[PDB]
Amino acid sequence: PLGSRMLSSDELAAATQGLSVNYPIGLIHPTTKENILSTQLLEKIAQSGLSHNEVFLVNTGDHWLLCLFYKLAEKIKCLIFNTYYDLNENTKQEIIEAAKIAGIEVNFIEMNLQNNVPNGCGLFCYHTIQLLSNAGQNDPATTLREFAENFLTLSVEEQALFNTQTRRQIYEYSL
Repeated sequence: PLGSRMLSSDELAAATQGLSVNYPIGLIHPTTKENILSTQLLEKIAQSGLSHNEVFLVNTGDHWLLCLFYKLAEKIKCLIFNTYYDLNENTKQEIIEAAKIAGIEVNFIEMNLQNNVPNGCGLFCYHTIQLLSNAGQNDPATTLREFAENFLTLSVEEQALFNTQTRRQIYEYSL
């Protein structure tokens, strides 16, 4: 079903690389059980450097997480945007471990917005990245928070409308 389709890495990448946003990754590698987010960040610090806004799209199994690393101003801060059920504490501290490498408290923003947007984790990632790019110098923690709160105030018909419109734009990048 296209209406409840979970976005893959390539499908999410094609949309997010369309106009610093890193390629979508899995949090923990299945076989070697390494923290890919930690390894990716470490690799970054040794090469050129971390942008003023580092965006990671991290998959923790069924979640697409918006992971933002940003400086404000002398202190770098970490931001986790979850649009589904609350992450278990195990998954959380794998992110905290990666946050420390970036040079960091880890701000987990967790609000379930997918009651009417099935597997919409990738959809909110695509949409909020556009928000953060239109927000500029605005505090990203309050950009995403007020967006999620306002999204819950919408009716089912409006939420479902967001679901089909966003998917029609995202699917275009993969075609």
